[PDB]
Amino acid sequence: NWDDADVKKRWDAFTKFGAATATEMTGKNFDKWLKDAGVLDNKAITGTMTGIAFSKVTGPKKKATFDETKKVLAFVAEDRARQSKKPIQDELDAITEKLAKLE
Repeated sequence: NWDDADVKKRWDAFTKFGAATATEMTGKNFDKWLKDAGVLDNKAITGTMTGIAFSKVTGPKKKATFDETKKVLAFVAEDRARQSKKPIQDELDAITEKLAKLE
């Protein structure tokens, strides 16, 4: 459960410390964070937005850091949010709000 403040804490940490290779999570593990959350299903969602997101944010298969992470989360949220509603922030708040109770 990423708390309101905790979300900022865990995100911010990446920039403050520069946690590239310091508790790094493989692309598989980050992909897990996405698919298990229900945001990036990779089932009905586009391959365009999702694939290019990873290809842009991380590059290799290992991981990245804060900026790259906020990029991809935005791209994934934007995927379906922007099609119907358009504002990406709406679905990000939704994601954050969903996973708040979705453990």
